[PDB]
Amino acid sequence: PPQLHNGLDFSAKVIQGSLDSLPQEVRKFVEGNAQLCQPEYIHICDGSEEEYGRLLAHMQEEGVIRKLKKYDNCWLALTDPRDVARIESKTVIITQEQRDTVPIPKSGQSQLGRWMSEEDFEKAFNARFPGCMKGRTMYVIPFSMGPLGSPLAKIGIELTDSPYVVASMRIMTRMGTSVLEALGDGEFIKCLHSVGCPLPLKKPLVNNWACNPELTLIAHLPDRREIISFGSGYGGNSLLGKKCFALRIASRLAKEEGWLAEHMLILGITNPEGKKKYLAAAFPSACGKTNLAMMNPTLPGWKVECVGDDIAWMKFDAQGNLRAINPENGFFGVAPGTSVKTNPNAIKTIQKNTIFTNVAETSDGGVYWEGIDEPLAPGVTITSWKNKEWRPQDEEPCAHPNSRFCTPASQCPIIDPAWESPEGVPIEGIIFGGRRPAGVPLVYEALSWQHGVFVGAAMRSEGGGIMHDPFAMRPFFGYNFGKYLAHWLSMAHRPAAKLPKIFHVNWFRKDKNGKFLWPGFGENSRVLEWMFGRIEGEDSAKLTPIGYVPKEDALNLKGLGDVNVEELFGISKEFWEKEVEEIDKYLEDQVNADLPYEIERELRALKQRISQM
Ligand SMILES: Nc1nc2c(ncn2[C@@H]2O[C@H](COP(=O)(O)OP(=O)(O)OP(=O)(O)O)[C@@H](O)[C@H]2O)c(=O)[nH]1
Ligand SMILES: O=C(O)C(=O)CS(=O)(=O)O
Ligand SMILES: [Mn+2]
Ligand SMILES: [Mn+2]
Ligand code: NA
Repeated sequence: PPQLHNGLDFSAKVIQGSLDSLPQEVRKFVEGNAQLCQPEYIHICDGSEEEYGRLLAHMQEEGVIRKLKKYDNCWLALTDPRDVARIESKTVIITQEQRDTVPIPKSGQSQLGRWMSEEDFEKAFNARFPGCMKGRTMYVIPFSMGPLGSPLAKIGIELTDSPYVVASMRIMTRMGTSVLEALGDGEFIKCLHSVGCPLPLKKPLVNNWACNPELTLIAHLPDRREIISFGSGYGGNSLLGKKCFALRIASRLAKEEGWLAEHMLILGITNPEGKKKYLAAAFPSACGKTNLAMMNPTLPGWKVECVGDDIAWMKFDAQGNLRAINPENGFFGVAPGTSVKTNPNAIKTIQKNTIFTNVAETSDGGVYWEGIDEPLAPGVTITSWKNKEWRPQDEEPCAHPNSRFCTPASQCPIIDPAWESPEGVPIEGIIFGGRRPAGVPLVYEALSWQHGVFVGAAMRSEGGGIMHDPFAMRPFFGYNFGKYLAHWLSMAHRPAAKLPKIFHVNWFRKDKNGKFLWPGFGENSRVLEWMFGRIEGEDSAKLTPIGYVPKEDALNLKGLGDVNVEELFGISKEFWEKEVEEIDKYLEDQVNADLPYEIERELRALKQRISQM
């Protein structure tokens, strides 16, 4: 016998599946962490519908989720108000050298990542994980990021003590036995998560939502291929496939292996002639990726189909096409502001088999939030996400501003037919953008690849003041941002690369009274039409210091005669002088010695073009 007692064999505690079925290295990961965390039960997830039903029943019976009786198999979770978002301040990457993770900021305060030494992390880990799952179930989630068996896909194993995480990972990833079978004895990303509330509880449970805010820590150890997250049950902190794996770990793998992992939606757009192109777009959180990805275009004869709304993995193929896959299996979308007006296709997707977090509940068992733009019958009342009765005049919102739906992608009425194609879809344009209330026009086109990478690098967006969010990746870089820029720039030297056209948009320009100048949403189809024609080489552009913009009369504005074209499309020398001044200060402070020469040159070129105004 291979042990003197019972070794580290946790077979007696298995209530779903079999440890003997697991690949050897998967079993080692499970049993080592069972020894450390001391769960009462081990559940090896199979991904089946039967399992899912029982899981939802268990949570319902425990009071963790409530059934939304108005819809088909939809559910509501309300969280502790201390645990409502992905939390940057508690998110770290561990490497031997700090500079490999983040450039060293001249000011002593980096905006581009948060490094922790190996030594500090081991102390943090030992103060958190030993015994952390006592009295709970450790679920073993075998999951694939990307279509099962795609050459671009990567497998992880997430251990969690949260059945909410299991349910949500079933929606947001491909998970279950088929993944273990595809994995065999291959490599996998090791993902460990605990809510950090072992039984018996040391502190009061709030809203039946286990979390440990004081000890919350979301850590990434790329040199060990591990993600280790403690204390939050929410979104990007707990669903470890999404941001932690498919952006932070994957972006570093991508840099080493020649591909890209990005905070980008992917859509397919077809014109009235039946010609189709795929585009990717990087906008920061809260800047409308999900609305664009699922757009219902207002222009007649156009169609938009959704490949993904949040994450893109992209790699040049043998023919030079930049191919993109969506590594996710669902949409984890912001609920407030979602309406028939702003996202009709989301409304259709989320009425069955969807989990809602921190939205309001109507007395007939439906969902509600700010911006839903659907009146309720007189007499129908609303319970806020704080589990209190609520009325529209109340000071606070009925839904948390970061409340979410979690919905299967296959349910989207406009899901693209190649959304699971293993080879990915060929990207012909990349769009950058965010919230700029002044100075930045509706749409411009970069002059070259290098200018385009600079445009991504210089991105800024209003969220508690205008802040830099390069490539929409500020919270997500897996490694030094200067080296990420060098990696993007290097794509130009790939022989026979078919480099996408790069554009920058601004849906959010305001006039002097604070009013949006552009109606947006489905009307953004008019901007996509312009991009499409530009990729086709149409002579529809005017050169400006910032890049190309639409010629007068180039955009279809039929139906929008009240648009202030002068102000929306205006470029001010003084605004742009200040903009280059600010970008210079930011790059010098935050990137400094790690800034590639080509980014410095593009900054100088932009400065020089502005000088000629
Ligand atoms: N004015 C205007 N607002 C828009 C447009 N598109 C989206 N929005 C606003 O963008 C917000 C919704 O975007 P989110 O779903 O939070 O953004 P996201 O990029 O999907 O964010 P994550 O899922 O967190 O990555 C709401 O405030 C919308 O009103 C548009 O065309 N015009
Ligand atoms: O913050 C984002 O960009 C999100 O998509 C939500 S979360 O997955 O980070 O929670
Ligand atoms: Mn989104
Ligand atoms: Mn996102
Ligand atoms: Na709750």
